[PDB]
Amino acid sequence: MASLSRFRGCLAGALLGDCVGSFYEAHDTVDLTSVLRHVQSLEPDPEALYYTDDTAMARALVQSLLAKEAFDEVDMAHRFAQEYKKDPDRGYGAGVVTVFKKLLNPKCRDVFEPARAQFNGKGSYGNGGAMRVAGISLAYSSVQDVQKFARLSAQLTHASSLGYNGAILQALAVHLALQGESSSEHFLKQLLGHMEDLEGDAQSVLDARELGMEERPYSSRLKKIGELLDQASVTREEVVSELGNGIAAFESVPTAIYCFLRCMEPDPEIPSAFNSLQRTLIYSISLGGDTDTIATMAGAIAGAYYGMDQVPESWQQSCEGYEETDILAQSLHRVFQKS
Ligand SMILES: [Mg+2]
Ligand SMILES: [Mg+2]
Repeated sequence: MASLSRFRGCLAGALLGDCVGSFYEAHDTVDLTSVLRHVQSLEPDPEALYYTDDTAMARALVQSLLAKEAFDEVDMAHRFAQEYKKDPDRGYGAGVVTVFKKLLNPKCRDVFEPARAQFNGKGSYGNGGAMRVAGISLAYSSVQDVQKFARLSAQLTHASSLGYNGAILQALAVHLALQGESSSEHFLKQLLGHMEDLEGDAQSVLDARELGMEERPYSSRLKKIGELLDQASVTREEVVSELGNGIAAFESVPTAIYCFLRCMEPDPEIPSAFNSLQRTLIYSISLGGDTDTIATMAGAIAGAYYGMDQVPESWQQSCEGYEETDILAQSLHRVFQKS
C-alpha cells in the first residue's frame, strides 16, 4: 500500500475511535454485546455520530501544521483556544478548559505558561496531549522530530512529563505503524527502547517520584504488554488492572497500543465479519473507562498500519466530518510527504 492510504487511514481511524467510542465515555463497564449492537447500528437494514474534543483538537493541530508547514507553538495554541471558544461543549476535560481561558488572554505571550502552572507547577498528566498527536507523525517522518514535536505540541496543555511522554509514545506508535508489517515483538521492542531512554531524563524521574509511581510508568507498561500478549486468554479485568483505562496518559496510551497489538489476531468473542481495524475499536471500547480517547488513539495506530483497505465505508460515512478529515489527510500528505 502507498503512504497516502496510510495517512488517510490514520486520521479516519482516529475519527472512528472518537465517534464510535463517545457514547460510552467514562462508563466503568461496557458489555461487549452493547458495543457490538452499537456498531451494528451503523449498518441498518436497507444522526451522524458526532466527534468530541479528541477530534476537535486533532483537527486544530493538523490545521496549524498545514497553515505553517511546520510546528508553530503560538499558532497551534491559539487555534486550540479559539476552537474551544467556538465550540466549547464537545466533551473537553475540565482541566484543559482552564488552559484555554488563559490562552485567550491577549497578555499571555508565553503560550506554554498556563499548562506549566497547572497543579501547582507540576502540570497535567492526562491524555489530552496524546489524543490529538497523530498528525505530528504524518508531518514529521524522522523519529527525532516525532519526539521533539509530539513533546512540544503536548506541552501546550499537558506539562507533566507523565502527560507529554504519553503523547511521545502515541506519536511513536503512529510513526512505527506507518512503516507497515511488523511482529508485535518488533513493534514493542522499538517503543520500549525509546521510552527507556526518555524516562531516564531528569524531569521524567522527578515527576514520577513526586507522584510515588516507583517510576518508569511507560517502560514498565510496555513490558507488561509483552507479557499480556504471551498469555493464552487474558480478561478485560486483567488488562485494566495491569495497564489502565483512564484519563492519565500512562493509563490510556499503553492500553491503546495493547489493543492494536492484541487485535492483529482474531478474537472468538468478536464476529469474524469484522476486520482487524474494526476489531481493534470494538475491543478497545469494551474495556470501558475513557473509551473515546483510548479508541481514538488505537484507531490512529491501526489506521496508519492497515490503511484505507480496512476503513469500513459504513462506519466512516456515519462519522461527523469524515470527508473533511480525509481531505486534511490528503493535504498533509501533499505538504509533507509527497516531496
Ligand atoms: Mg473526547
Ligand atoms: Mg475521552
